[PDB]
Amino acid sequence: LAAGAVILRRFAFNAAEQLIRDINDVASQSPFRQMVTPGGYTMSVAMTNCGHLGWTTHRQGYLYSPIDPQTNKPWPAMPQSFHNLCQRAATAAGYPDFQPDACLINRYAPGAKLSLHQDKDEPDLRAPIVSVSLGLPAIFQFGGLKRNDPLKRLLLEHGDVVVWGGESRLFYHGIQPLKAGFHPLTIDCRYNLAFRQAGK
Ligand SMILES: O=C(O)CCC(=O)C(=O)O
Ligand SMILES: [Co+2]
Repeated sequence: LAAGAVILRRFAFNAAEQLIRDINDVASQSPFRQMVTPGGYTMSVAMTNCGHLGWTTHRQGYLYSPIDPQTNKPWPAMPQSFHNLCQRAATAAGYPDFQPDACLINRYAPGAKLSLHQDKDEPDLRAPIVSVSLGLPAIFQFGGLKRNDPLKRLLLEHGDVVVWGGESRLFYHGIQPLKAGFHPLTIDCRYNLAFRQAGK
């Protein structure tokens, strides 16, 4: 895909049913919620987290916290299925030592989008992003280090895993408004699992 980045198409297909069961379990403790940006806007993507650290919005900016600010309880632990799939994908992608401490779970309803951004809240740039697609298909934009650097547009379908790191660790990326559709395992949405090393 780029220097240090790869798409492992359908890599998570066999694991997907189990991953979705575990999403449901995570969400039972820390429900999906549409977070409000530091600038005051409700995101169209609904999110939750598992693992030690959860990505959250705050008045002062984006940040990681071990506490879910909605439930005021810790985030649920990382499911075994998540851990195992992430490790295998990272290894296949050339990042054998990846040990995530954070998984952001994104839910896209039809029309939901995540505009171009960098994943720039993690101090240790040696660790890649491992990004798992489940359910409805989406167009993923993958750019460069500047907002106006040319974008690649890639369809991501159920089971696809994108990994970026090294040279491409800070590349701009996003998801275009989700097209309407049906998927037998997620019904009416796309999920994304975004694994990160957010701490030291
Ligand atoms: O849904 C995706 O594939 C991308 C999500 C994303 O970029 C993020 O969680 O920062
Ligand atoms: Co991102």
